Amino acid sequence: RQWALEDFEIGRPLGKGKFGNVYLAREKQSKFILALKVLFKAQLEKAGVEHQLRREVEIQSHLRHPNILRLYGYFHDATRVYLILEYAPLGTVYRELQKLSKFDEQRTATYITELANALSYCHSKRVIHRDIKPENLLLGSAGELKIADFGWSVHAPSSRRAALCGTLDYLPPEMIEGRMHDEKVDLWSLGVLCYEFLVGKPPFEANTYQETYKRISRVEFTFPDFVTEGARDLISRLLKHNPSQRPMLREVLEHPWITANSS
Ligand SMILES: COc1cccc(-c2nc(Nc3cc(C)[nH]n3)cc3ccccc23)c1
Repeated sequence: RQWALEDFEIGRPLGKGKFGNVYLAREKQSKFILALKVLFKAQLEKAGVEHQLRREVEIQSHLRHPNILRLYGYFHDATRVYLILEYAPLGTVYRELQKLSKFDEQRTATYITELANALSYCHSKRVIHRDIKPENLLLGSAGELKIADFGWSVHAPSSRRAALCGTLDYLPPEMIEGRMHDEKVDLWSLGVLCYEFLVGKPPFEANTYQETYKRISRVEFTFPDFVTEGARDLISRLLKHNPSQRPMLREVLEHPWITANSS
């Protein structure tokens, strides 16, 4: 548990990142393929994120779950902080949803099954409010999703203003109104995601901050024609204004639309 740049061979960049890029790395000893996040100190320094990184890391360290991108560890140098991450060979769900436009019920219901497991285990570890939008989602080699919502792992560079609203569309009423909140915020995310997987855009898109504030606080959304009865049933239950009328994660996994559709 005391790593350095030299335990690792360095391959190509997997992609342009936010405070640095991700690279293919290979542990010299095991010959194990890995991803390496490069986080430049000068850029964390400015942005004002230095201690936020520190926070996220010391937490992500103690989280082991098939649907969470493992952090194996990290280390720094003169100029860079290095995150040693699991490698998810396939893209982000975001890239997939861009070629496809939308997923079918089987895939969507599987995605939701895995986020529920990752989420219930998160809640069991006292960890809540997980940023599960599609660009925070990687695909492993079996097509299985991995939540990558820390260290800017798979964040594309952005304007800082572009990042501010990174997650507005995924925020529950109790968070955009500034009231206090509990684990139930993840159940609302799940509902957004489910709607986004089926239709190709999250339910509350709008132009202005204010218009998006309105649509979220008073839960104004509609389903297109094709969204089937069971899916509307599920989404509808998850997108309830009152936090405590949202299902337990358990009843999400037992919902008959999920069981009809996953694996
Ligand atoms: C902006 O989207 C980004 C940013 C950085 C890397 C990728 C990316 N990542 C991975 N896998 C990864 C990445 C990590 C930290 N573990 N496993 C695979 C890809 C494949 C095609 C294009 C892009 C990929 C995307």
